[PDB]
Amino acid sequence: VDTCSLASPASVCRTKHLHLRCSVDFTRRTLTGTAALTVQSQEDNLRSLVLDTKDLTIEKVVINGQEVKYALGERQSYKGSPMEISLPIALSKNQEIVIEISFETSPKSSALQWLTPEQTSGKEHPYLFSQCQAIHCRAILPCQDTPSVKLTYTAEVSVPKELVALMSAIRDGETPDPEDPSRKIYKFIQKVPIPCYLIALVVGALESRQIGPRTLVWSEKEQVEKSAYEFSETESMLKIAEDLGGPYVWGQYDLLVLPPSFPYGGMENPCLTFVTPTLLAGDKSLSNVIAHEISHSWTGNLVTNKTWDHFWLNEGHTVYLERHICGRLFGEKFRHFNALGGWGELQNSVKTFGETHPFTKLVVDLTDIDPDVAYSSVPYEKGFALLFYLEQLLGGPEIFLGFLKAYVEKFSYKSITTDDWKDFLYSYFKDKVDVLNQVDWNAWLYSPGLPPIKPNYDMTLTNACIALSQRWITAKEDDLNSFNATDLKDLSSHQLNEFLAQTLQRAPLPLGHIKRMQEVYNFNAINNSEIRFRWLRLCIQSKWEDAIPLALKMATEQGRMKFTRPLFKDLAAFDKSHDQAVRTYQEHKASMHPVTAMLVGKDLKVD
Ligand SMILES: COc1ccc(-c2nnn(CCN)n2)cc1
Ligand SMILES: [Yb+3]
Ligand SMILES: [Yb+3]
Ligand SMILES: [Zn+2]
Repeated sequence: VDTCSLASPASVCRTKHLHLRCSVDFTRRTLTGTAALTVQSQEDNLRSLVLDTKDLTIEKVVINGQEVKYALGERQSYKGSPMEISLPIALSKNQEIVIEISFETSPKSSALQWLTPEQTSGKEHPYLFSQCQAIHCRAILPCQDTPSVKLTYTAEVSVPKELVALMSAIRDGETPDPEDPSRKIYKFIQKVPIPCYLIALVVGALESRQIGPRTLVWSEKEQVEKSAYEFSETESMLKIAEDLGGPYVWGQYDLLVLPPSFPYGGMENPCLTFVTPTLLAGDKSLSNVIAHEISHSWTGNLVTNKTWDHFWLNEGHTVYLERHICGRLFGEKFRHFNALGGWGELQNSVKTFGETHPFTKLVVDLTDIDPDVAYSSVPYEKGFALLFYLEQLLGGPEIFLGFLKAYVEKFSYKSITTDDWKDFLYSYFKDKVDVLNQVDWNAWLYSPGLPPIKPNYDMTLTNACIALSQRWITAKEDDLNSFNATDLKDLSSHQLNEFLAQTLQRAPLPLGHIKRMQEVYNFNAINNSEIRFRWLRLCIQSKWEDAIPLALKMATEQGRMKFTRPLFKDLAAFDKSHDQAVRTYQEHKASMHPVTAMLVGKDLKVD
């Protein structure tokens, strides 16, 4: 049972295809059109079905060229409103029909962000982007909004002629709109069945540059050059991922670099990964996000979680594959460094929620929980830790990668649960069941807190980070003179980030220590978003008033939730900046991404 959906489940009926014909109106901030759903009955004598909707205006429902009766139920908070459709003729098992729904979105759709020209790089044209994961596809179009149903899709999108539309699909041409010469129609085809959270749309003043045989980078003109360089390793990563997961089935692998309010680091939209512009560090150091998004082309997009309670299947296996890609490119010591860093992020998430919090369980129960509120590093890192522990228990990376490839092959184009995964793990490792039976499954899968066992990690690249962090933590006023810019000479950007992560775990540090750190290391000059974020959190938690305008600027100039949420929270927790944090949120709220605005509001206790 998918407890996040109000629609008829997959056991009743299944959407096989969506044909979307829509028009984008920037003056009204609406998407208007028709969603033609090809539905297959799974039951005898089926006479009605229910779809998910959220803030949608429905004009009519057409089946067999005639209008049919439908009713929208009372709204169920974040789940939206169920839409019951009365079928004109009872359907037998396996019978298929086409249901054409004429709809319009609300300007406040939780799936969309409408940007004014002032919010874009070019300053001349507006911009629109979607973000359906987890349950926001229902805020764009009526659908069975559950990852347990997979469908193909075709779409025709009408937009003002000066703008470009892209979707999570293969581009199928453009023409002037035959109904309006001031507009263009962009066509799309997604021939591989996908869960509806993978439907995505962007409309804006977009330009492209080729960076690989199957990859274009898309962004506004101002970011194209920097993006092509930042993501130049994409093809090399795709070749490694194919070797690990089997064929890349999606055709194209394009990248879209969104405006700064994009709420996540990346979104694995098929054929067109969406990325935050905060990855544009200038040195490719944040490329693991591309490796992660590429990996989802197997773990998440091909093999999908049946319900959001099993989201760790998507994230845990993706982080596992991402870390193998980075390990192939940079070495096994680097894979262990990143894996150990991940354990640290898990420690942080567990400490933030509390060790008994239900959101720290690997398999969660999302009954009456908004998925956006439960979202965290837990499914990524606790999921990764489980797989890394199993890799060590089962004979190493080569052996465990054999399982990963077989798992992807077994469940391709399907939606599965934790029980399906565990059953297959036991089947594949039938000769190692004695070892598998030693795993504390109840603790790993269903208990809150840190996992019961911590994997073994090579420390080579981590040692220098820990040693420098410990020197600062144990330093007294008379030791401050010993620190110098030379302390960092042999540290990579990754190691500088880990040094800050280690130090931040012990924050606050004395104000004089943080002032000395700026004096000798000049961290204020670093633009790398990950390093800058950790440095500013360290400054604010250590009560440095000079950091207040820097932290407020980072929190608002970009909108990646990983950065924006903890920055606003740290600023609200610092007495000197509390009022400024609340006022800044109130002033920016109306122009923020709808999900980010909701979450920052909840974090700040501002309604
Ligand atoms: C289970 O609840 C949730 C809520 C939000 C998300 C989400 N949106 N974007 N991302 C990053 C790309 N996969 N994740 C996922 C799951
Ligand atoms: Yb074609
Ligand atoms: Yb001393
Ligand atoms: Zn992911």
